[PDB]
Amino acid sequence: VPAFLGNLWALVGDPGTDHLIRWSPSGTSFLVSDQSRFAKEVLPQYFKHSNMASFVRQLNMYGFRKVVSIEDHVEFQHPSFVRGREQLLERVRR
Amino acid sequence: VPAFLGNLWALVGDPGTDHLIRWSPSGTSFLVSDQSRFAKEVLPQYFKHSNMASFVRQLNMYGFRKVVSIEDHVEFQHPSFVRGREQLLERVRR
Amino acid sequence: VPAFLGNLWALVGDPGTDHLIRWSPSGTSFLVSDQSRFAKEVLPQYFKHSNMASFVRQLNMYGFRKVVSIEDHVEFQHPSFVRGREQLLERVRR
Amino acid sequence: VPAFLGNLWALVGDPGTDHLIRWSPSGTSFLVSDQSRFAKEVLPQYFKHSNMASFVRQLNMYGFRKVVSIEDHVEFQHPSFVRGREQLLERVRR
Ligand code: NA
Ligand code: NA
Ligand code: NA
Ligand code: NA
Ligand code: NA
Ligand code: NA
Ligand code: NA
Ligand code: NA
Repeated sequence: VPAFLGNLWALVGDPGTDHLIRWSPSGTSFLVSDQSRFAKEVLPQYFKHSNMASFVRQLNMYGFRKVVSIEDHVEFQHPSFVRGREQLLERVRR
Repeated sequence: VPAFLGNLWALVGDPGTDHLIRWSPSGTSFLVSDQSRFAKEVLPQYFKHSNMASFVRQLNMYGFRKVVSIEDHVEFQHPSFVRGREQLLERVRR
Repeated sequence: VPAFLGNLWALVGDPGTDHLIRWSPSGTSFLVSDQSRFAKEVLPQYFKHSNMASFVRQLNMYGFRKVVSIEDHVEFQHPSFVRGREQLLERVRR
Repeated sequence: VPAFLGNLWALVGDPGTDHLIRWSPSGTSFLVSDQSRFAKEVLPQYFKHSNMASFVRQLNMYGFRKVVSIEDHVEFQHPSFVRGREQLLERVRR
């Protein structure tokens, strides 16, 4: 598992960051609920920058997508990034 | 499980429809690979009409979302609609 | 996926065999609820023998285990044989 | 979620206890790798007693089963106790 993904897995699932980034209820996507606080408070700790565009570009490079309504709270999804599915994470690729 | 969801589960999971509507590799979302052909050919088999707008409105009413690139086919997701998670399907609500 | 496992996956999940072999409610194990009928009616169709000991030996060769009470209905489990987890099935090995 | 199950979920999932109690690779069962040391060392941390018999009786009362070879460590399973399946845990009942 690439370091970025291992750090992302830990970060999403950590209860100490859930006020800003957390799994969805079923774990098949994850939410960043306050992008500005996330980029200033959380991204420094785990990725040593504060640039939300940069983090998003790295998600894009691993194939993550965005979840939006059919008709701030941003929601990301990757088919192989699912809470608890540790072995499935090995299928995320650049 | 409301009949809409049971029908949708069967439609998505049916190998015979996978050329037009299928689970994602991990089963946490589903893909419609061509909306016009899907509505004409496969929608009636399971839903007995051919109106894509009606179908998508129902998805919206059950809380489905779309999955789009971070930056014709469509991908839909619901936290409680996951391949194999039959009991979880009981949590999808209007 | 080895043919035996592909056939086993299809067999367990098939609604037309659920009266004799079926997934548990959450799909993390599966049950054979009438071993004699299963071996006489189901195993011929899918594995061209009627020998429950043989089928069990093949499960044992792929690392399947039995689920029993802490203190007929036989229940089998393999960590990588889970309803809906199609990609995980690729990790079952002899 | 009853306190027993919340404590068990935390105990199993804690990396700091994985040398004695851990999820299986796929998370559909959990393993206790040495019962005597587990009861003396790690059980009190999460349950505040050191009585393996009491703990196993509680597992039985919540419907947990053992996973054994088809033919000292122990492996326990419950259809509704699955790594990452937080909502499913609400289905475990006394
Ligand atoms: Na978190
Ligand atoms: Na999981
Ligand atoms: Na299909
Ligand atoms: Na599943
Ligand atoms: Na079946
Ligand atoms: Na699944
Ligand atoms: Na642990
Ligand atoms: Na999960």
